[PDB]
Amino acid sequence: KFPRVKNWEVGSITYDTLSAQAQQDGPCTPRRCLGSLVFPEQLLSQARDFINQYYSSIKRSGSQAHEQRLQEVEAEVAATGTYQLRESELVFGAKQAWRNAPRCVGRIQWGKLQVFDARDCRSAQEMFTYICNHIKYATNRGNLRSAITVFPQRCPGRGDFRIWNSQLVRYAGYRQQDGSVRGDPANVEITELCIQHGWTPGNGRFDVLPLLLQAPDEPPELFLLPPELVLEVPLEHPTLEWFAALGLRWYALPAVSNMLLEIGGLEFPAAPFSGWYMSTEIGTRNLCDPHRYNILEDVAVCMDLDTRTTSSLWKDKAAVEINVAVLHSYQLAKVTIVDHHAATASFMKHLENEQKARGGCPADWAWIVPPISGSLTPVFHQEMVNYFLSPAFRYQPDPW
Amino acid sequence: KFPRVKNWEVGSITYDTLSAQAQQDGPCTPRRCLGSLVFPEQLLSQARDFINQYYSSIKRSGSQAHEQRLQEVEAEVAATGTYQLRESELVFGAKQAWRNAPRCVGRIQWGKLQVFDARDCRSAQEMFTYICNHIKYATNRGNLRSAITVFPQRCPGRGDFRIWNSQLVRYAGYRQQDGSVRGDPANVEITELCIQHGWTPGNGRFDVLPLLLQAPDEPPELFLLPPELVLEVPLEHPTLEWFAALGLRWYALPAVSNMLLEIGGLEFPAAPFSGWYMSTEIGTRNLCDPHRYNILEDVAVCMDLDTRTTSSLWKDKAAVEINVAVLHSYQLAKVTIVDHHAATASFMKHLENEQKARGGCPADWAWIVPPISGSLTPVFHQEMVNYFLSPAFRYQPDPW
Ligand code: HEM
Ligand code: HEM
Ligand SMILES: O=[N+]([O-])c1cccc2c(Br)n[nH]c12
Ligand SMILES: O=[N+]([O-])c1cccc2c(Br)n[nH]c12
Ligand SMILES: O=[N+]([O-])c1cccc2c(Br)n[nH]c12
Ligand SMILES: O=[N+]([O-])c1cccc2c(Br)n[nH]c12
Ligand SMILES: [Zn+2]
Repeated sequence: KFPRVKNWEVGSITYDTLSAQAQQDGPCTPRRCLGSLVFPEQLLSQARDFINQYYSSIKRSGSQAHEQRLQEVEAEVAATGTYQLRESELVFGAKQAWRNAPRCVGRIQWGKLQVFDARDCRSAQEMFTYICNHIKYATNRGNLRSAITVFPQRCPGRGDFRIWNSQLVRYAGYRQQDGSVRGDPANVEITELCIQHGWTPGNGRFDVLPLLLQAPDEPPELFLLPPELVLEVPLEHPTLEWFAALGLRWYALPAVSNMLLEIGGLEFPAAPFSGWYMSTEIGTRNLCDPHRYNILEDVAVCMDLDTRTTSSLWKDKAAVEINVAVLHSYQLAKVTIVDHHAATASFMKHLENEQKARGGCPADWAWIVPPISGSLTPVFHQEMVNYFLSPAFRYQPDPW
Repeated sequence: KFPRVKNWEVGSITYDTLSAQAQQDGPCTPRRCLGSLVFPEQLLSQARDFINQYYSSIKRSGSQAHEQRLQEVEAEVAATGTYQLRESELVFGAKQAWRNAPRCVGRIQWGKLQVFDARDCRSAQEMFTYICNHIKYATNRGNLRSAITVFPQRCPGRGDFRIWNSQLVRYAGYRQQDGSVRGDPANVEITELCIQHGWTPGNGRFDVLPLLLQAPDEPPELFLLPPELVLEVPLEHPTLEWFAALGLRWYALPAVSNMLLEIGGLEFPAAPFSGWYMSTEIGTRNLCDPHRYNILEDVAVCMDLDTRTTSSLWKDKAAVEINVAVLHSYQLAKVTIVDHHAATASFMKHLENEQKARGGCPADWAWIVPPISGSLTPVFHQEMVNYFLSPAFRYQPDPW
């Protein structure tokens, strides 16, 4: 049967015919739903499917060129137990992987992704070079450009390339004596691993961490990111004069570097990607999450709000302002940034496009709906279907 | 094995063993997840499980009385195709149904539920008297008390007892010539059905609709709830003087009446229930949903906010204040009301209790997390498992 997807605001109805064609299986079963949980012959089966997707995307499916490519991949697998992608295929696969990310609300821009082929990378030093170049091209002095740099794939009889850091730009997390944490509590483990590997730690709340680059069958090397590459934005509020004084700030480039890029059976343990930040991710998750900076109560007290009772909605009021500050500070600094209203509205446009294009779109409601003002966005009143498609980006265990 | 549930704020882990006893299947499959979607041999099986549950609750499982009750239910079903519930079982079952509602965030009160057995009702006029006494009891002049009135179960040889209204108290929605709607847009269908059945409509924004009660195999009859029975609250803001002048208001008693009560294979098409309001439902959903009262833009303008650009976060700001107005207003009028922070905090408590009690708890993440400031609440960072347990409340097709 075809899942009926309804929008409860407008009453519109569509059918997801793309979900049937979904390969791998998820954690859900007819018995119980786990959708809220954060976490040889086979290879050939996936590769044949990917090649088909590619030739189908250039309207040449069933061609002699299509068959030649299919037979070529099989032969490679028989003689090596693996195979290699053509540039045009990688570029296509990278874009598809993003297009398929169920939790990403910025997919309307999936086709404009710039793919940098770094499969010829020889070492960590060269890896660091690729990363720096990526950061320069992506940051572009404020006018951000979405991009991904694909490093050499996972090959039999050797270790793979890996970026130990969860993101290319992260803030240190120094575990304090009294039990607290100076800086970002989410970066504690990686911060200590940087220290043990020979990094001289600071003592600020926003210290940019070094990159722990790992090459095949080799221990990770520390690499310091030149401050001139790491563009940052000082936070301030349009009417709250004292806000600037809080010394808060955040980086311009959101770059995930710990996810695995899977294309046609092939695995690329290292392939950092980046686009641009959605305000709420900085103002609501990063700055207000309890297990993170937790600056909510501090700002509320400074705003002179009644923090004694929950009924005053001081938390809600303080959060909104922190988010307004992020948006304000980024526009003033002329760094790309999009509020949750514009992001969700565009995603609704993406659904409509994907419905015409593929007859559906894998989406994860819990992730598409922003962490604040949920029902104020169109995506809240829009039913969604979550499923795994390939090519795709996947989570992977830490290299340590 | 059993599902591993995790809280990302604290880091705690648990295993939902209760899910493994799900008496029915859901919409999700390993291929895809549909969690965000809003919508004789079998009889004996469900009935027996229910009776087993009841005897386990009063620590008399396996006793003679237990074995006799089972033979009795089996005998009645063999002779009539159905069976009669003992008063004590009805009370127990009703509580389990609320206890099993995956979408209810106020289930910590499932134990304190008043049950009105009305299985001896014979007419629409008698159905009306029951409901009025229900309202008078639940409202309790402001200090609301949870309640549920159970009407005659579904019989094989006759129609069902139904309550056409989705709630015992709702505001009329009048379609205007200019395409607009005066009143609650969500109530247009039931509003027109009352008119079609002999009721002369009003012309206000908050007209309390008449009850459309239906007796077995008979056309529905109109019934007007005496004004003195419907406790309403005028909406005003603590500092925004102009808010009160908007003439906004909302009823005190939220009583779902269009759902079916399922107990031991027995169906109760009519069994209205009620508790008290969670501010967000009124302040965010009823008043701010684009397809509802849609007061947001007007409130923002009065707030002297800049609605020309989304980044100003005028939508979020106006929403927070509207929600503050609801809370302030109910407290002023001394009508029971709970904010999303106090509610979510009590739900986490309910989880801990259910873990020790039954070893788990069915929950729908999308419904538990409030429509605003989602991540500011504890339930957001709490993973959940959704499954169907019985006794339970289920959706059913409209009587017309
Ligand atoms: C155009 C700018 C973009 C915006 C505004 C955007 C926004 C978001 C948001 C709000 C989330 C959910 C929260 C989170 O997971 O941290 C997310 C997740 C995700 N996005 Fe996008 N994104 C953008 C570009 C990209 C690009 C270029 C890719 C891939 C090539 C991508 C891949 C993903 C993936 C894989 C996730 C889930 C992994 C994770 O938890 O971090 N995004 N994005
Ligand atoms: C004590 C006060 C209560 C509060 C604060 C509360 C709050 C909520 C909220 C916020 C929802 C989600 C909104 C919605 O689905 O419309 C909900 C849903 C639900 N509640 Fe509760 N609730 C309360 C009492 C009750 C009682 C007394 C029962 C049953 C005896 C109950 C049964 C349900 C059910 C079945 C749902 C799903 C409703 C639906 O289908 O829309 N609730 N509740
Ligand atoms: O903006 N965001 O919230 C966000 C979250 C997670 C990943 C990315 C990327 Br890549 N660009 N922006 C992101
Ligand atoms: O998923 N949805 O389409 C959807 C629409 C309207 C309300 C809700 C709630 Br509450 N959870 N999910 C919803
Ligand atoms: O308080 N609420 O938001 C709410 C929503 C939906 C149903 C009920 C009942 Br029954 N009591 N309170 C409710
Ligand atoms: O923590 N959680 O259980 C959880 C469930 C569903 C979505 C999210 C997001 Br986005 N952050 N945390 C989540
Ligand atoms: Zn599911």
